[PDB]
Amino acid sequence: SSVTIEFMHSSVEQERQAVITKLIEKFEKENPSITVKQVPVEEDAYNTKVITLARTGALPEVIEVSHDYAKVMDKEQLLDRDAIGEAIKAVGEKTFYDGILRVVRTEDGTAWTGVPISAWLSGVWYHKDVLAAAGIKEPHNWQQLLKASQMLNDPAKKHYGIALPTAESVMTEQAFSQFALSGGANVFDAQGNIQIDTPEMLNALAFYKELAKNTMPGSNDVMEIKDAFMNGSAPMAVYSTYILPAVFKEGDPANLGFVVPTEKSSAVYGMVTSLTITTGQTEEETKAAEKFVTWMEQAQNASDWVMMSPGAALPVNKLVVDTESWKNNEVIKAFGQLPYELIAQFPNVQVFGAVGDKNFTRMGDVTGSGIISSMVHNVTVGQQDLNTTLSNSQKRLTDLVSQ
Ligand SMILES: [Mg+2]
Ligand SMILES: [Mg+2]
Ligand SMILES: [Mg+2]
Repeated sequence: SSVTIEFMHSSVEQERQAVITKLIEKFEKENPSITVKQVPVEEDAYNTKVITLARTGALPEVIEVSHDYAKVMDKEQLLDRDAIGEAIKAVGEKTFYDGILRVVRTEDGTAWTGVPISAWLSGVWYHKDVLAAAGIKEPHNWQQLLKASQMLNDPAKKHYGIALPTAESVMTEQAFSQFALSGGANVFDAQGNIQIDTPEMLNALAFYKELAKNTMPGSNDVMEIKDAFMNGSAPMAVYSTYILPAVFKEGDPANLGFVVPTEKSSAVYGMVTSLTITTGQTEEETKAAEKFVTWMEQAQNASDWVMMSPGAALPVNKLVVDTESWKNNEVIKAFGQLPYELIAQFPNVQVFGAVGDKNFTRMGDVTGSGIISSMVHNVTVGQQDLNTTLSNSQKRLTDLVSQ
């Protein structure tokens, strides 16, 4: 037959639009019955475009979504869970690495919010030569990580042991999360209730405060973290995997190391990018949406999507590492075993709101308020009282979603 469907994505850069354009041409050649239209919309405009086209019923059939925004559309019942589950069933539930399907799970835990295609990770990076010269082995817990930051802290030379995020932004909530989660604390419990005033969270908030005693003074934003790790003022830094292209361009790839904040468990933060399928479409469009999403999970197709950001974007599909576009990539080859060590950390992906097989959509309102990040900002930058800040934050949190 014939049907035209739309693929909405966040690639406004002309370099990545050409990769997607080449992918659509290949898919259309192998499926002359289907036509795929590009809808490139930047990430700052993504939300306002989606809710507009949804109100008018003009939602694109396939949409690239992060796992946090996929919960927003699923909360509004804009996602076809049946078509998404059918696509994952076709690709194979075990074609994805361990720990990737769990984060994109729905609140009731019955289905998924999208078919994952990539993910970037965040953790504590370090210069191997600095730690190896000082006799500091790779930390295996909080205490060893905090000690290493204390030996490497030298405010007399404007040198700091670790670059730790402290600004009122989503990154600080991200950085604090892998310490809160490694300590066994989540914003939500198994029943979906918000509860952050707990001994496990207070312990992680106290350690983040202690680790913040070895960072740059003031409010540290994403740019200050990157510059501090790049210029040598901080041998350790909490950053996303996007530090890999920066190190490949202006640094030393063989000098980059990675440690996972560990205490009660091992916690690495990750944002999973998925190809979701929307509701309100004809049966011909839905089956064509399943076909394109499944076709995108093939070896060369998923690798072509992941390699639009070499090093930073990591393959959640197990078929990519065997593809030639990945194995001979200069950025991948430069970092040696680090991209695979990062891939091996997928089972340790822990994010706020994901409690077991359930990721609660209510975390979107928590992150959108900045309450967690402002709490860390007040405890570290403001030196405000630990317990009153935690309890007050829990009060606004309950006040937010009980209103
Ligand atoms: Mg600052
Ligand atoms: Mg390591
Ligand atoms: Mg339609």
